Amino acid sequence: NSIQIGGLFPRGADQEYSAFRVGMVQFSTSEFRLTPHIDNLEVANSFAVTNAFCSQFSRGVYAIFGFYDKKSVNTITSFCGTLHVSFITPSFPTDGTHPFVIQMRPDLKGALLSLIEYYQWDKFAYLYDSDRGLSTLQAVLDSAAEKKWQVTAINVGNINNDKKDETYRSLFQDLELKKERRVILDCERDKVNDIVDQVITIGKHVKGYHYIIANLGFTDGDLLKIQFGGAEVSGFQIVDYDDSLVSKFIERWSTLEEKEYPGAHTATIKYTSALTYDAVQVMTEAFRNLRKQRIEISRRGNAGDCLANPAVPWGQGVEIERALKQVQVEGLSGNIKFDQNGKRINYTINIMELKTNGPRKIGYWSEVDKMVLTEDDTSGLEQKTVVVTTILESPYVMMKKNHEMLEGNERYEGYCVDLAAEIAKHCGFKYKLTIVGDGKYGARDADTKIWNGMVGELVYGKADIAIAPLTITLVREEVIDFSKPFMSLGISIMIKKPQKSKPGVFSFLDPLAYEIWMCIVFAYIGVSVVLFLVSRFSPYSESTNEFGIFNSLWFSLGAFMQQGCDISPRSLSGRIVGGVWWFFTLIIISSYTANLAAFLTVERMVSPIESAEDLSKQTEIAYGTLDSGSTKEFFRRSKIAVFDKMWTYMRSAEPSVFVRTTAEGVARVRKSKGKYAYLLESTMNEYIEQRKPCDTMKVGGNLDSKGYGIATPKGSSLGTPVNLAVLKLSEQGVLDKLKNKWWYDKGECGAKDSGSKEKTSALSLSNVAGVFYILVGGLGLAMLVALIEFCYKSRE
Amino acid sequence: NSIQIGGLFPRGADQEYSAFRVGMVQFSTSEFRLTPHIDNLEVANSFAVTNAFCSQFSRGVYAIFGFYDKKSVNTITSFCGTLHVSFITPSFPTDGTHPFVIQMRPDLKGALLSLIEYYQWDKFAYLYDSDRGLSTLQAVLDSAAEKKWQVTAINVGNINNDKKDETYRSLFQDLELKKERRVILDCERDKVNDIVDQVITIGKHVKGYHYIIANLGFTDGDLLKIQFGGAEVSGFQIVDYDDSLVSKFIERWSTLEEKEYPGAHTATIKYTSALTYDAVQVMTEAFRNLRKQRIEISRRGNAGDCLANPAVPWGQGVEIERALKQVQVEGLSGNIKFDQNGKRINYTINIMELKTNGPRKIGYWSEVDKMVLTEDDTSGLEQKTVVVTTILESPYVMMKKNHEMLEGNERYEGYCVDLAAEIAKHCGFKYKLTIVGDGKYGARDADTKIWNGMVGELVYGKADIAIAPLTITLVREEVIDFSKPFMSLGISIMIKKPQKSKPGVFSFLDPLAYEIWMCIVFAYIGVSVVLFLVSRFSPYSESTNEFGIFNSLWFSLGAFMQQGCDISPRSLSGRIVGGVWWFFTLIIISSYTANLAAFLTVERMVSPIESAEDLSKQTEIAYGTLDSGSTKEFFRRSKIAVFDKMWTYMRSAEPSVFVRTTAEGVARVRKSKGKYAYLLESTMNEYIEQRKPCDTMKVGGNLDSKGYGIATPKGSSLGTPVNLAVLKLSEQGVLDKLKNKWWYDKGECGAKDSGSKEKTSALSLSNVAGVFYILVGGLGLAMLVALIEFCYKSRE
Ligand SMILES: CC1=NN=C(c2ccc(N)cc2)c2cc3c(cc2C1)OCO3
Ligand SMILES: CC1=NN=C(c2ccc(N)cc2)c2cc3c(cc2C1)OCO3
Ligand SMILES: CC1=NN=C(c2ccc(N)cc2)c2cc3c(cc2C1)OCO3
Ligand SMILES: CC1=NN=C(c2ccc(N)cc2)c2cc3c(cc2C1)OCO3
Repeated sequence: NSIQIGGLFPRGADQEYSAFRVGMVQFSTSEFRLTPHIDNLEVANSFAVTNAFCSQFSRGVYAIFGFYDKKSVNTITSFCGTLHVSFITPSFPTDGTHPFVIQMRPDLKGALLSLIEYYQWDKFAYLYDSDRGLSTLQAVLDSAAEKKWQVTAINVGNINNDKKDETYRSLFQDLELKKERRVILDCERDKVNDIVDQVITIGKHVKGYHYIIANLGFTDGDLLKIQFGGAEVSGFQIVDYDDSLVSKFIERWSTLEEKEYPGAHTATIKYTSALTYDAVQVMTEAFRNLRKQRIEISRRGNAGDCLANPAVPWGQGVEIERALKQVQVEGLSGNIKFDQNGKRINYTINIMELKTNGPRKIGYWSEVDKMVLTEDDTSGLEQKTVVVTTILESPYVMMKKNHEMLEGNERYEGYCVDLAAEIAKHCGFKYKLTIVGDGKYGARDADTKIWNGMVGELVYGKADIAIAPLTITLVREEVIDFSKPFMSLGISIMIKKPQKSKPGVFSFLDPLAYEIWMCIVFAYIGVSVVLFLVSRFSPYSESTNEFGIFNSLWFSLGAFMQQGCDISPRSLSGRIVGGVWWFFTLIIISSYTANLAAFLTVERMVSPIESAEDLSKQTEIAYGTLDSGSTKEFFRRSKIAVFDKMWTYMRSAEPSVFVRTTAEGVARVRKSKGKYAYLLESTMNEYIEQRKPCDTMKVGGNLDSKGYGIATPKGSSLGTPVNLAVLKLSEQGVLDKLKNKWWYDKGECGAKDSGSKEKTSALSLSNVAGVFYILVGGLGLAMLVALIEFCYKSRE
Repeated sequence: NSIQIGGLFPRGADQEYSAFRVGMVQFSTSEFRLTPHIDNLEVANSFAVTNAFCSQFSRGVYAIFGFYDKKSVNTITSFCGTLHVSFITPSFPTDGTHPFVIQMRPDLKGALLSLIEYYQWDKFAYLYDSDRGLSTLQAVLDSAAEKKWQVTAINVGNINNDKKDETYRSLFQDLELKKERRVILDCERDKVNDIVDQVITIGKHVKGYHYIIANLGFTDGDLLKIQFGGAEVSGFQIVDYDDSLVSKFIERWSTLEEKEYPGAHTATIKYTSALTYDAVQVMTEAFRNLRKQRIEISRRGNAGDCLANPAVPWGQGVEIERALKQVQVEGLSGNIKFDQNGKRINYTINIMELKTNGPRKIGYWSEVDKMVLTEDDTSGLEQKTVVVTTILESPYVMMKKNHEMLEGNERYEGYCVDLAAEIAKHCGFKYKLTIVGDGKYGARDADTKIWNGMVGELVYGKADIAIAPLTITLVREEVIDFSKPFMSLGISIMIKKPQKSKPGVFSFLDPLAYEIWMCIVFAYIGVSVVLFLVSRFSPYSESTNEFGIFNSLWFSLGAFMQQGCDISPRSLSGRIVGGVWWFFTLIIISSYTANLAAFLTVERMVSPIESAEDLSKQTEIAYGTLDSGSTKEFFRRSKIAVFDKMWTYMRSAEPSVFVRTTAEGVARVRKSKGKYAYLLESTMNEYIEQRKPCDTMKVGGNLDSKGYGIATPKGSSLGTPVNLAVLKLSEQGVLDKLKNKWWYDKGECGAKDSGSKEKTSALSLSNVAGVFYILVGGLGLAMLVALIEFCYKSRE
């Protein structure tokens, strides 16, 4: 016996009925075929829906296919659950777990929330039409409360379409007042078409806008209107046309007679009619399985008009409902399986984007995994992070303290790190920072043609790029491509900061200079001799004055040292000598004390090297450079006279003046107590000078001029994008901001600012220790002279 | 009598033919009738045009109305010139002078260039169609060469009906390679519609784009679809529907049956049909005038064919041509006149813009006056200006060096003035800098209620806004209102910078302080007395030493002066006295010379006063404020103890310490040479302190916290917008930039650090002049003592 089924189609659903008849033709079999009796109803009218439902129920219908609306979901559910009559529908799923309702439409709320999370949306509008229920609006509000979103929900279904359908222009100005560029269209195809028309009219389909079409019919709309505006349009598709079943259906679908099959003869199919076809498949499979299980469900050709008291449900409905539940098939809408409540499970919803060349899939969504990308256009060349070989040193690449759990790009900070970050941001590639295995910047080995590991790994591609403190030079640039310099500097000489001068034993002579002391002694002898000669050549008895040669010497000594003698000249010429010597000693003593006072104030005495010219002349202070660095190669090939002199020294030095690392050079400078100097680039020298301790400074006038560049292996396609990005950074001045941050904002060396002033201390015994030694020596000498006299008269 | 005329109507010119028939009905008359013979043909085919022309000539057509194209203009012009047959056309005007061609379409090149130069365009794209001639393109290129425009001319018409594709997108992305937001559409209605459709499709109709529809049919096309995009759309209109005659025509045209007259039953008509109607008017007026002149217009029998050898013309053609030329009427397209070449003159082109509410006229263009604005709906809205009141103050409102010829606001400067006048620009007029009439910030007269110049002018409405160094205070808030203060300030005290202290007569005593000198004298007497006591009470027999009281005094004086004595104590107690006095004198002399050295090296300034209390405590210093400025009100209002003391002084002070102007106060400070002090706002104190000469300084902290604001009469509508503008400027931080530019960046008197001392220079006689006076006085005293002794023994 033929299975009598019922059809409840909405008015104007021509395509749905055409797909229904197509499914009836396709799934008809030799043993039997379903015989539907259909009525066309205004599904929004519950009274008409009930009339049709009871007309079919009294007709002997075993299962009712059809549609419902927000105004008729409840009556359909209640009648089906009370009379135990199964309802297979492609309309929107019921909010609750309603029995005897087979729901062919998958749940969209989870897919919509996952897609919103994928784009990392927090602020967005949610334009909804209430014709399919507010379940998705409730879901987005609940998930906004949970996830801290800001959702502006606007109801567009209240527009009085009976008269006009134009209030959207005033609607979108509210979004303009809220600066909402991200909008969700929870509407069916007609309403989303109207929204898109008004969006285009007011010019909001342009770059910067993003629309999500919150329905399973992304391609069923007129997407071509908004395709070229530049705004992102994305949505969900249940009918993935790139499949065997859908393609086989559509090749016949496009060739059906349009008058016989209204809505057919098109390259695309509305998802509602696709679900209608899949529902026909499901229910015919269910009935064939029921017969295959030898289950009989026949009943008499009359019913209780839905209004018998009490209700009289047949018993075999549970069997039919279970058969419908356990049906699992493959169809146009993907895998089809229902849980015990009729909700579809194991389904897949495709996520698509509307690009300039058309709408195409970007991934899919499933009940077991959320928002899985399609993995199309697979990687293999540019998804791998590039290997950046750099070197470790304080101003550019540092080891961060909490290295026990930090990762490759988080373990390191500095100028190189953030410059690489900015260059990658402009070029659009991902990266990892690695240290150079050789631990040195590398240079060619002379006469042996041996290269360090950097050249081999660059050739092999293991060293993808070298964003590192590497200097521009001709020898390297013919072997590896170099970008435009981001910093200009040169080689500088770095010496230990001199300490305060330590007084010597004979430092009491310091204020007045050696030649002045020589001439003071000579003037003393001359004054004494002239005084004696004046006083004693016949002045007309002899010895009328005490001024013999020895007494003249004693008087001259007393006058210099400002100790009044026991005798004074009484002649004119002798008094002339005395007065001029007195003037001399007054000026000299005043000069000594005034000079000493000047020196005891005002610090900062002497400096070892001034312009690296004296460095090349003097031989006590040994000086060297980094080994295998650019500076050493600079000194080899420099034909400048002073630079050639410096190279001829540095090559022939008996001890090793070179060091492997910059830290080793700084440690050698600090350890070698001022008699070593290290030639290193200006920037690192400034950084070390500003760091603590401040025991080293920069001297010399920036010997040469060189620039830092990002190294690239020869012929690499990455050479020009990094070159243009570095030029962009140089012209925009962000490099200057990084320079300020990493050098000028960390001037921790307060001694350079010279903001503090010391207090003069008491003179130490060391400052005048020499006069004590001269005093004791003279006392001993006097005793010795006295004893001699007594003995004589007693007988990069 | 009837006159036969010809018709050259393109196939598809249905509205043109309908307007022709309507004009023939309307301008019909009983005295004579026009008999049209009409051929419909492809005007782009010269063969068809010429064969129709010859067919119409063969039947003695008096004058030929019709249209032509770029491919057929020359045929018409040549045949009309050779056969002396007049041609009346609404088509594009001929590129040069041509007889027997009456042209109804006004020239657009001048209007287009005027509209371009009104928007101050200098870089725009020019999209042109070839079907209407390249004369406009040539004029644009010539004017661009003359005026240095950048014109990107693109031949949109090159993609003809055979090359029919949606390739405009490639064109518009080509324009995006140059950032060309300004586009001119030199195309007819159809091509303009296609361009606008593609513009809307790819989102080029958004705000920031501006289009000039370069044709006389701005409003006859479909402008509605681009109306709401936000992009500016402007054009030209020859038919003004607000005119009486045009309205009378359209109120009958719109009601006429469209089935009988194609293109009728519309609220608007294409301008070409309007020119067809006016051409019928002109032709019938010309023939009426010919009849009124009784010209023998009867034709000489058979006209013959075109290809006559020689092509002898008929003589009536020149009379007919002149009659057509000298017709002057008013019709749908405004006033109608023709020059000797047939080009229309005295015409008016309406300039229109596409607003959100529809296209509207913004002006009109004529041969005599070019691009005159209509001022309708713009000349709306006491004073038509904003008379900003300022006060001449150096940091805020200076007088320009070129005051003898500068005019307007350029005579002064102001940033906040023009930011506040942005609101006036929104109102629709510029700002005018004006100096306050009484030159004072203004204050209420106490107990008399007499109103100051500001008191009246900012409440009578004579000044609708005031920008000045006018300070916020409570007394003014009850009568006027202020915006948020835009800078901070405080009342501060300004005094003359002290000069270097010149030495006094007795400045040689300065290093050691008065108490030390007193105690030195007392210690001298004590030491001398004790020495005499220990050396002269009975040693056992007295007179064994020379140390009497006078000799003891002499020895102690010599020991202090470090001048050798003649006697020495020669006893234990006496030598104890001597040694302790020697130690005293060593320390004292060293201290004197060391402190003198310290003073002569470092110069300190120490201002006479340091705080507000110093002014209150010091009575000699005369200090005052500006009269009528907010500072004087602050001193009355203040109940603070120190400020109440200051006011109780200044109120009952010596001859008036107040001044009228800031310049007067500064001149008083500089003139008083130290003993005057001026209390005024700090900002002017830093300004004047940084200016030359720097003989003034700011001393002490700010007496209070105050601020300037924008003044406004009570309840005026400008208050809220200027308050919002000030708050926005404060948030934008431009006020800080202005502060830096006007105060910090000037500098010119920057203070030096603790170093950079000037050279010491020699010690002047004044520094030691008093010691000379004491020496000479002592010498005179010694002479006096000696003479006395000789005389005695001689007998805002
Ligand atoms: C480290 C120094 N400190 N002491 C003395 C010095 C000399 C004398 C006395 N009484 C105390 C201290 C000195 C003086 C100078 C000078 C260098 C020195 C060396 O150059 C210019 O005069
Ligand atoms: C460049 C000179 N430097 N030395 C002396 C000078 C004077 C005396 C002695 N014993 C040594 C040196 C000098 C001193 C001055 C002066 C200018 C000079 C000239 O103005 C203020 O005192
Ligand atoms: C303008 C000054 N200039 N001369 C002397 C002064 C004293 C003695 C000699 N020989 C030269 C100059 C002075 C010294 C001072 C002092 C103020 C002055 C006044 O305060 C601390 O010691
Ligand atoms: C605050 C003091 N100020 N005065 C003396 C001092 C010493 C002697 C005389 N006659 C006057 C004043 C002083 C001198 C110093 C010193 C610390 C002081 C302490 O360290 C370097 O020499």
